[PDB]
Amino acid sequence: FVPFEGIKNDLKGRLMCYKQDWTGGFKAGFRILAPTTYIFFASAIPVISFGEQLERSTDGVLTAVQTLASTAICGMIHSIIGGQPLLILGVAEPTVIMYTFMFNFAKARPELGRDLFLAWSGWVCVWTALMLFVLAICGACSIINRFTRVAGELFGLLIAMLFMQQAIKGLVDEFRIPERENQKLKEFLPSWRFANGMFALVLSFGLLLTGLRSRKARSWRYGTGWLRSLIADYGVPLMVLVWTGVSYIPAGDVPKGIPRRLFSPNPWSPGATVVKEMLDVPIVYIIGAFIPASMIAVLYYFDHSVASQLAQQKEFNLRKPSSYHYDLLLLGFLTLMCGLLGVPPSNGVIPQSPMHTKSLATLKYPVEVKEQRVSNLLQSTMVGGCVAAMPILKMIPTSVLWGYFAFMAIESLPGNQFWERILLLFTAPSRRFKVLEDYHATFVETVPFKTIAMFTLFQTTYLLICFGLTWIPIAGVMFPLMIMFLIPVRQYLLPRFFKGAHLQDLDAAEYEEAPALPFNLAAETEIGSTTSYPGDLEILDEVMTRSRGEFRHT
Amino acid sequence: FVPFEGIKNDLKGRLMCYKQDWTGGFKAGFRILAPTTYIFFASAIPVISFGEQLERSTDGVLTAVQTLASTAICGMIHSIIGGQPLLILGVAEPTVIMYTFMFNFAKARPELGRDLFLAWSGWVCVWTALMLFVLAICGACSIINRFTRVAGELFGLLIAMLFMQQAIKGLVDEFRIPERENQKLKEFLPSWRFANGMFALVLSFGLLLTGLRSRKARSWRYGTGWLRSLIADYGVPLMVLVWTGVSYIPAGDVPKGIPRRLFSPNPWSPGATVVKEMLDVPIVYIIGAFIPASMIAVLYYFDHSVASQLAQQKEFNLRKPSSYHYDLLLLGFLTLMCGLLGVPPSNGVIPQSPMHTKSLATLKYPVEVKEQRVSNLLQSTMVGGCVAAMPILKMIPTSVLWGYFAFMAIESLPGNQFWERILLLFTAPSRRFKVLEDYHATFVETVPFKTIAMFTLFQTTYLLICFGLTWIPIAGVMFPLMIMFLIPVRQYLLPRFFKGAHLQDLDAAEYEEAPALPFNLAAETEIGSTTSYPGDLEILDEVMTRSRGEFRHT
Repeated sequence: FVPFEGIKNDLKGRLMCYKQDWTGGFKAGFRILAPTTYIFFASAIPVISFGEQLERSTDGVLTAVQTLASTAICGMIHSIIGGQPLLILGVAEPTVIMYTFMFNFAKARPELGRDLFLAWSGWVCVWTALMLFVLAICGACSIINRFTRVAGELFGLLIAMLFMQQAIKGLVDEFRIPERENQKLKEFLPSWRFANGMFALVLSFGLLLTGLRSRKARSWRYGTGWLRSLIADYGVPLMVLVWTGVSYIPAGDVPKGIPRRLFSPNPWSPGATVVKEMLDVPIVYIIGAFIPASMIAVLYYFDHSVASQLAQQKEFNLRKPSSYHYDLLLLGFLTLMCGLLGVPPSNGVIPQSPMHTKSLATLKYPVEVKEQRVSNLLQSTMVGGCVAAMPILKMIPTSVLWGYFAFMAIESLPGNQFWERILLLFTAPSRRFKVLEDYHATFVETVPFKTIAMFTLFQTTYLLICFGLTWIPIAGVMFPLMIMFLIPVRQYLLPRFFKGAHLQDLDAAEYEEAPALPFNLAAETEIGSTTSYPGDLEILDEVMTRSRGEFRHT
Repeated sequence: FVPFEGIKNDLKGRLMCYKQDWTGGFKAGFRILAPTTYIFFASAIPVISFGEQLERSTDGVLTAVQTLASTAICGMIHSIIGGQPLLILGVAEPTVIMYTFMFNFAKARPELGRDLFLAWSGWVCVWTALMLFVLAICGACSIINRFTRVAGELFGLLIAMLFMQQAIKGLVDEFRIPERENQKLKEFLPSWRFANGMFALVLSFGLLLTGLRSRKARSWRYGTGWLRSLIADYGVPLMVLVWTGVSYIPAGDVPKGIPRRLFSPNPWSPGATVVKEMLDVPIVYIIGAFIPASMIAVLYYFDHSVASQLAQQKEFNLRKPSSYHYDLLLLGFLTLMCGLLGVPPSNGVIPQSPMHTKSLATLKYPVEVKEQRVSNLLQSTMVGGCVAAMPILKMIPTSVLWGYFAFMAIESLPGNQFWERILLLFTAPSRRFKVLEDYHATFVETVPFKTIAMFTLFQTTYLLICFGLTWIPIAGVMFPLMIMFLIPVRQYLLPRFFKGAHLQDLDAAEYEEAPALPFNLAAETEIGSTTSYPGDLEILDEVMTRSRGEFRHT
């Protein structure tokens, strides 16, 4: 923990491969565009959704323009002078939540008001930048190995709950009159409002289901290989386009605002730095900005490091070193810059960074990764240029973005062991052999069910407490502290209540999986020892055709 | 083919087990109610849907009241005096189509008009009854073994296409003003009409998807066994109830007719036999009724026999004889009675009869079937009593019935080999090993792909020709002739173009299935000999988690 040692080591390591980082990207030629486009589409749409969320939550002060600008600028700067170019930067949901809390606080205090919200946010960002500078200089990133699975999975599930909550919020509001819209317009009559709500439901559910189906296109037996890969890679943008086109079908027989589209304004229109107002903020609020700044700093310290770790998995066989400390220092600088510019800060995002690394990976028949700084720069520049295309983006209905919120919420589940343990907890005792009949985690076999249930119950109680805390108007800005507390809890308290190898299996740094077992071997296990024989109708369901009731002979 | 021999033999066989048929049903006690309720729900809902279809297609002359009455009366009479009580009778889609054609013909001729449509239908039914009497007496049912798989599967797919067409028709019409409704009502304004259409889409798709998911409840690892069985058995009615309740949520904030509900009237209201009008029909049209009567007779001769055969599969180990000839004679009598009463005739339906037989089956650990006349009588009586509950049924939105049409259309596919062969035809050559990786038909392995493709192409051309014929205003009443022609075609022409065992495998009276093969054994086959290796992204998709991009270790 010697000051500046980590930064110096990271700079020394990354300075011997800079020219190579650029030349290798240039040597790839036009073939570097496919990963670039894939990651650009993976990054832009969630940023636009977060921008719309902020527009609804900040009374129009912050919109998709600011989120896109922050993402683009931070990504380009990180690509040019950052340590780990594989890391993808963008505006994340926790930042949106914290800024919503800050806006709610500012609006209720006349001394600040809506006019000084951005200035107070800039002071908050200054404090956060100082905190990140201190953390990077003191080598606090040397203990990221303690960011274990429990905290990461709990945070992921919490963000999934927030995503689904926002989706429900938006769909409900689609049935209502917007707060800052002319109430006398024809589109806001009860009949047209009801029609807009139902159309929003249709579009959102179509987007969600079609994207979920498209995610597994490469396993299909239909079409060409290139078409299957294209669908599996770009189903989200493709489905967004398809459902926008669907939304435009009745355009001629309905008012202008049916269905509702993005509220974010076009910056090109004449109607449309905050350091000048930062001076007008009272000193008391400048000092008090330390409070949310610490929470934002904790959030960034966790998320940046976790995303970089995931992007730098040993299975990728990366030949270049890591830059955790210098990356955190640069994140502090970027947060300061974004706070001064009046845009929300950006940080490492998941699963965008590992997806980028995967897109840059090939198998030599054994993983080889094309690591360079060109793809990140190009995708950030495209995200920035999307601002110039705001008129085109404004054609997207908001219901599609709410459906995308639900899509991310559901897509956070698959690889999450906490979710799987919850499902096992709510699984019937007599049907756990079904769990053993497919791919399953190793702790299912190597740990008793009672210990798993107890661990899952503790984790679920913690998660629900944090989610409820998020609902408190002011104290809800403190949930990063609860997330951080899981480190010392796991390190000290859990070993008292849990026996070693059990914690190691339930809190393993590696995702361990086991193959499906035969029915005979699934009953000798303790967990599957209570198997129950199938009923007559259950048996007949499988041996008879549903179309005509024909007996199947095998 | 000696006249009356089949009828006498069937009566002799069924007269030695009549008292037993009744006593065994009584001895079952209250445990006979579960199959009765299951089959009653399987029968009533499609009948109501067909009634609504007729109401829209017959300008309100025929409704769900008539269909329910016909189903109930025919079922009770068949149960009491029929030969095979396992056979379930009801109004089917082909009858609806033929009656729609007849109504369209009658409306355009002033000599008949809408006032004599039911009388002309009664004369048609008289002709059909005479035709069925002749067929039963001449022993035409002795050649039902020639009703091979090709014709049955083609007919099933044709009915599925008609179901989906009706579903699309109803959903489109939900956006429009009904022909016979007051156009000045508030619910028929463009805004409320658009809202009704979107609400209909939501309800229909929800019903369809939820029912499809519920059909496989018994394989779940959640809930109790009884709850899983209840869902798997009654998902359709349960989902209908759930989505009706959903439809009633905004009742207080929308006009009366939002969403639209069943148009069929309540017979209890004061506003509400046709032999008197049968005399007023011109002799020329009485003679000309012979034309549609022959087609209806062909349809019934096919469907009754096929349904009875499916309900009397040898795997059920039924200990009582068959009554094909007497059943056809009784069907003729029932058709005459229904024509006189002014209701559409009922006939054997699929898969209701095999589902009933399955519901009456238990395994003795080996199938034993409780064959009796009580379940059919009770379910028919309940279908009849549903008429008295018309006010309750009128609460069902029509969008739910259109969704049910789509549900039946999709549920006709699973066990259909013609559909599977179509899918294989449109399958990519390099991805047939995927077909071989799961349960598959035996002809996939035992027949070359070229022969399968040629057979499927011929069958598809025939099916499309019949479907297009259904669209011709008058000549479309002739599609049963095309269905019948498949018997001599299969018997004489196909052997010229196909080599024996190939036809036997592709047109087998038994549903032969083969288990999944290992990848190594899936490539040595001719069909799977063009396997292509997976790509890098395809490989990485399976070994990396979607939530966080974590490498899976197995």
